[PDB]
Amino acid sequence: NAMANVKLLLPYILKWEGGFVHDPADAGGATNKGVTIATWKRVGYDKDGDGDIDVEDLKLLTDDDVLNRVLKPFYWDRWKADLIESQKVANILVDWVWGSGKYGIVIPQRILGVQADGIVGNKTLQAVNSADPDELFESIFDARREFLEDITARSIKKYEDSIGRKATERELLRHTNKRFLRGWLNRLEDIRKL
Repeated sequence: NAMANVKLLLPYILKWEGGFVHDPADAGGATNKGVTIATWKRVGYDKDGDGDIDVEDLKLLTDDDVLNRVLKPFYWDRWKADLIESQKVANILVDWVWGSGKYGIVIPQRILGVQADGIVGNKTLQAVNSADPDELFESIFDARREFLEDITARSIKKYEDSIGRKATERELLRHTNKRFLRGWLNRLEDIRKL
């Protein structure tokens, strides 16, 4: 009867939004900044029903403030993830909403065969927990790959339609979601490893 725990998702969110790593204490404990794949409200995000939580820069808050004031109330609890019994299922659903907003509810609702109304009610939660956790995680993972590829293909199409010709690779990396796709997919793959 173990429930998913938001605390286990937090390090993953912080890792990729911040790009920080810390030296251990006896080396001086320096915070070092490197590869960053920040997705908060950035990945084809639909803000409808998100509560309008914003901060100037997540990197300037404590871990506890990110957890208690942003991630748990507005994202984790939006999936009622305290009632999701599979940690990995909760992780991948909540992270989808973190990056993409309402899409991270409505697409899973379609996968689950429940009304895709963007509200996680009892029927949606029942469907999540009734599913085999491994099967459901993989189906969500398939759909998240599909989503990232789809918003990238559409971004490329919009741009090429606008310029009236095929874009160069340089143009696509400057002007479209192709810029972000590698990082988005790599960050997604990393969620399997929690």
